[PDB]
Amino acid sequence: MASMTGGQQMGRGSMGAASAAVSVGGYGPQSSSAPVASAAASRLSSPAASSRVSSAVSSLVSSGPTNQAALSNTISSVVSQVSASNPGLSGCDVLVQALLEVVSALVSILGSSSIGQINYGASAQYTQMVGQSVAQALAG
Amino acid sequence: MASMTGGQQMGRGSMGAASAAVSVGGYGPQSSSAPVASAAASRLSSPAASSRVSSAVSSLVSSGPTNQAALSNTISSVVSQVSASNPGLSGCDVLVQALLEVVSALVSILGSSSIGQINYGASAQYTQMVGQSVAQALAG
Repeated sequence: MASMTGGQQMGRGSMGAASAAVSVGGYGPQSSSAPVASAAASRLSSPAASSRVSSAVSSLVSSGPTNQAALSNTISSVVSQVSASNPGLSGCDVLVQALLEVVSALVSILGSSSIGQINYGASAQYTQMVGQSVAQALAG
Repeated sequence: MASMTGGQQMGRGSMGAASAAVSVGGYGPQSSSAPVASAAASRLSSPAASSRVSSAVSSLVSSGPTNQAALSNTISSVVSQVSASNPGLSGCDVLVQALLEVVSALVSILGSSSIGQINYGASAQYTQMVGQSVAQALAG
């Protein structure tokens, strides 16, 4: 991929373009928040997260994989319990864990489910469904 | 103090926990549990987010709705561009927007796709797929 860097002021490259290094330091330069998502993935791999993923499967499957009401139920329940395990973590960390855990549950549905014709235009509508579940769930 | 009238107990030693309290300049005034997800949903409803959702559809559909490589591509690309629009937002806000936007894309796939037999046991495996895409994508 090779990320892009600014013409001047920091943003030094890496790998190659240097036969030998004659500088001493610790942590290299940064641009995007990587370790945040990395940490979320690590605790996402925890046994607690995996169990919640399974529960997300049963909820969506029984109520309706593509139902507004069913999706709202899954987001609300998962966010609550994920907070219960992680009181030490900041409020933002709670939101991260709930959201990506919902992503994993949906992946499980796709693998078990069959893919037909993609209704590309309505993709925005389903986006509204997810945004709706967040607002209603945390609104009250 | 839930020491009594409750089978579960707490004593980790995390200086207690915050729940329903009023203070100014000390314990971080103005909490943010609900409104965090609410704000993420609001900007998720932005035209920029909807367009990215559509792009997520094409990526997963063409490469493979249930492919490890395809999922990694979607997460990496979306996270990058979502940061590009939102430089003003904190690093955590960037992660939130990318993650739930992936959730919405998956919902679009489910609505267009057909549901067969749910392989409940492998749900944990698909959870590993998502965690993997995060680690690799931001690890560089």
